[PDB]
Amino acid sequence: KKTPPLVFYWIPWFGSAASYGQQPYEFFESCRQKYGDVFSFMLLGKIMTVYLGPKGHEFVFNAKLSDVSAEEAYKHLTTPVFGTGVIYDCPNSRLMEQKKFAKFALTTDSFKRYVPKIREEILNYFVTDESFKLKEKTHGVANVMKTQPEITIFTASRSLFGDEMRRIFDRSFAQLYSDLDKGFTPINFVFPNLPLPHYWRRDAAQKKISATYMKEIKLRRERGDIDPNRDLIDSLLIHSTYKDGVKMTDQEIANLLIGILMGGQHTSASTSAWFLLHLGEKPHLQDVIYQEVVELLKEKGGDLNDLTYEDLQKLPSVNNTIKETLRMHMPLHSIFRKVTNPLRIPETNYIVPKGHYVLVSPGYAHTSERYFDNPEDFDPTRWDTAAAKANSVSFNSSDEVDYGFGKVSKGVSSPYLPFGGGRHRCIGEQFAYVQLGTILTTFVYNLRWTIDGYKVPDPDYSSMVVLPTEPAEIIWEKRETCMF
Ligand code: HEM
Ligand SMILES: O[C@@](Cn1cnnn1)(c1ccc(F)cc1F)C(F)(F)c1ccc(-c2ccc(OCC(F)(F)F)cc2)cn1
Repeated sequence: KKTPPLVFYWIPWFGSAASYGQQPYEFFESCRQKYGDVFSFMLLGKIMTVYLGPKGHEFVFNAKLSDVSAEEAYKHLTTPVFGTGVIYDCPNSRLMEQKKFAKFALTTDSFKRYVPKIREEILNYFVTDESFKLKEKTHGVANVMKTQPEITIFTASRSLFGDEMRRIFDRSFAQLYSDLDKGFTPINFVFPNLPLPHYWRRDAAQKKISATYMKEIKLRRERGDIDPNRDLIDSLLIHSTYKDGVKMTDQEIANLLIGILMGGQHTSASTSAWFLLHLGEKPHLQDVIYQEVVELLKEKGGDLNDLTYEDLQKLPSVNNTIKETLRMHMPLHSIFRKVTNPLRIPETNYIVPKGHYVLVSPGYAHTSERYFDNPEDFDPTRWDTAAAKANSVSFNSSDEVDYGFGKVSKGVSSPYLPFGGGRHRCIGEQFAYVQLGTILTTFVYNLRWTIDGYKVPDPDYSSMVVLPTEPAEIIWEKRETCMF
């Protein structure tokens, strides 16, 4: 009957890019107050159709394969970074199965092993990195936009790839990852390939790192066994065959490893950076966690080195802090699909034309007064309440569906959806919690920190993930239990 209201703009190309780009949530809210929950806005020559709130979550996440395409929207963002033939550079059925393959490395039995490895890496960083140097220093300053991206790549690599990779992680591979990371930008939506050096370094890093992985894949296939059913490389060695019998090439497997690492490390880097800062602003929250962790280990007759995956299950303060950080700082502010066939928006007369892009934003709801009281207050204790819990469950469907990587909720109508929903749902949620939880406990047990200001930095929405604005540091002291 009707196409959704288009948000007025003056600049013929730019559209609403400036405002949407600077502050996505504010922009959405201004648009909502004028037009309602469903509106369109022009962006770099593309028409973005937004559906705010839980009903929007349903509309986009649970949209039919035949109606919208995620790979149409993401191809240019990721393919040049990860490599060809995986993730968005393949049909959806291939993606579904790749997710299934990777999930075999993301189970409890693996996690139980990952935890000490992830802690060890953190501890090594504490001793060797100039931010900490805990054997020499007693006070210090940590730029969390340096420490967290680095710790996250060390812990994730050690965990998912194993010790060998950790072993070869010298400064040469450091440059590559930096060269590749620098190529992982929203600029790829607009400029995926250019002949200025930055791209050259990126393409070259992709080839080099994937080759490295390929070598390790082949080497392990032949001889390797550090320990049983350890990791992601083990998993893909075994689980590399599609349902039609087609098998991933070792180059494709390598490329999938890059995707998984890059996504996981980024989302985790930002999340840990954010909860270090927010905890700095509110140091008493640190002491709560500390108290909980220390009592727990006292029960146990142990020290931090005794802290297990199972222990992480007994620490609600840790897991509430991560929830709250993902509420206030979802790493993805926007999630796109391309409209491939005219969508009718149920409970309306609107029709979304083919060629539009549909945009869903759980972050909006996360940070909206409509769903969360005092949304801009960082309070992990809200997750012990009914209201918050109610915001985490989907009213309409408690039934579950399997898209090919295991059963997920059919219902996505929850205001709080940090890990998305439906077909393209995250598979890294539990791993993220294991990694972030270990990071958080290892920090809190050894250190206490504050921030210089009275406020956490403003978020930067121009990055691949929502990162803290550039000056972002914590000032740390040692806790009586500091291991060094
Ligand atoms: C705080 C941590 C993380 C957050 C907040 C997060 C968030 C998300 C979100 C919102 C999506 C849905 C994207 C969409 O619909 O377009 C997603 C998908 C995904 N995430 Fe994550 N993620 C996190 C960590 C990880 C980790 C650690 C891994 C890997 C181990 C991972 C791998 C994936 C994969 C494979 C997808 C699926 C993409 C698709 O099917 O199209 N994520 N993640
Ligand atoms: O969804 C990602 C990120 N992710 C999710 N979980 N972990 N990582 C992703 C998915 C699967 C992967 F294997 C690797 C990935 F990194 C992704 F595909 F790249 C992804 C897609 C979209 C976005 C994104 C979406 C919207 C953005 O807005 C910036 C703009 F407004 F355009 F300026 C900026 C970034 C970021 N990463």
